[PDB]
Amino acid sequence: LLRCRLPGGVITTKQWQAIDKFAGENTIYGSIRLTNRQTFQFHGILPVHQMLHSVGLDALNDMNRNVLCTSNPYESQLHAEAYEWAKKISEHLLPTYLPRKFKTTVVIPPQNDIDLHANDMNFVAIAENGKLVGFNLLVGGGLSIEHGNKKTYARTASEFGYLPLEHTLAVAEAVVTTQRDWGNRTDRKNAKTKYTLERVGVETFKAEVERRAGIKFEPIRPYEFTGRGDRIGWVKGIDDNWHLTLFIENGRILDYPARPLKTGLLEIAKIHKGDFRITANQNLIIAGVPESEKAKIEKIAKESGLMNAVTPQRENSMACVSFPTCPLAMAEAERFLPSFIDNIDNLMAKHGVSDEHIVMRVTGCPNGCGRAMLAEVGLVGKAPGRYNLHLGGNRIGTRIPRMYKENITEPEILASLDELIGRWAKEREAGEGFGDFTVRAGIIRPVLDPARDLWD
Ligand code: SRM
Ligand code: SF4
Ligand SMILES: [K+]
Repeated sequence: LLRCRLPGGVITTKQWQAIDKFAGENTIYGSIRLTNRQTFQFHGILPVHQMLHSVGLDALNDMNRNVLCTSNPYESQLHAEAYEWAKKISEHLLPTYLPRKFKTTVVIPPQNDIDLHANDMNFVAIAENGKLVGFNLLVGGGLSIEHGNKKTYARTASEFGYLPLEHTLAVAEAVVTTQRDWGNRTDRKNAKTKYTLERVGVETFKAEVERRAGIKFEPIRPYEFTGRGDRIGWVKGIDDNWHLTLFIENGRILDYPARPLKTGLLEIAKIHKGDFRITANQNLIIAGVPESEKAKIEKIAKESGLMNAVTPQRENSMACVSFPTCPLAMAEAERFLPSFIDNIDNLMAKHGVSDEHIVMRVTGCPNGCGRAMLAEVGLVGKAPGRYNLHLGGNRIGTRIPRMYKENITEPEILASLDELIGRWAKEREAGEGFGDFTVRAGIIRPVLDPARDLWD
């Protein structure tokens, strides 16, 4: 197992060709696994660094994880700046020992594709006249929990305030350091920033941060999110540039019977003029496509089975790696999801909601890599074929879903959803998402204060 440090998910066609070669040539699985933190994973490496190094990549003692960045912003121009700043925060933070691991992101409203609430440090971009002017800082998100341990909990990030662009690295560093010092010294389950903030208090942590930075935060600047999904298909970029976002189930890239997904990608990488971007949804964007080249690029993806139509539901569903490679797995995730979404699609069609979607995620074990804890409907692995069903999150990802049922099987899970999806389909209001309806209809109480009311 090895994972590369790829800030913002941006990788070159040249780098893509090198890892494709390594994937198939020197690993047991021969696949390329796009992760939900905008990077890739090789499984079963039987040198990796010399090849990484040769193409300019490094595989991060260091508790710093991959820094994310909105991959395909509605205002296409803001990306490059947001991206330059994701790459700087990532280099500035490179080695102070952190009690636990730290996750950071650069978010471009109104897209929360990078699921900011699962992260320790979040820089939410504020722009004027197509120009970034600063960042709204959000601190304290974290999803991991322990089955039956009411002292562990998932938490959403808290707003600290606004700060001008010039004070970005000083803040990122003070946050990191106040965590480094204030993180719990005994146990590692209470180390997380979400825990420290709850122990000292958000204002207390905030002041140390201001004190350490040498600044005083400004009031939070207006921002809202409209979704967390990728823009599957083509979108107009900047100038004559076009963007093709390819859906990749579980982000597992491999050639399949009649579906040369991996070869399709190498063939695309050979002709593509710009680079690629790995999304926070385990998909891939072919960036910087001149209008002239669209026919060429699309034909290849069409050929390889990379543009195969799937329902909106499957486009908005995600699962962690889990079995067979994860030694912490309790129940399948990646290998369970396709079949499960088939079963879900059927139920959505049964209720006249086929054109709709529910943010549905499957996490293998309670560590939470599948981000089911920010899902409208989450599945939390407990045992072989057994999961805890959570409900009540929203489309944008600012609400943690309370456990609705515990230790049940797929058939039991399916029956519970058949029932409620039906309810929602006949009783929801105008454009009312699933999680919201389950909170409005009394199906489940909402988690209003994580550290205190998540658990029943
Ligand atoms: C590949 C990926 C999930 C996916 O299907 O895409 C993944 C897979 C694993 N993560 Fe993760 N996590 C991934 C995103 C996440 C996320 C979600 C996110 O960051 O967006 C979380 C949730 C937020 C959080 O951290 O609170 C997450 C929470 C964990 C943790 C629990 C962390 C904690 O604070 O307790 C562990 C276990 C640990 O570190 O003790 C874990 C451990 C693991 C391990 C390495 C298991 C291990 O330690 O042996 C997994 C290996 C499977 C394999 O063989 O490949 N992984 N992990 C992601 C790797 C991301 C990356 O590129 O760096
Ligand atoms: S959630 Fe658990 S099963 Fe899934 S990849 Fe993370 S550690 Fe493994
Ligand atoms: K995906």
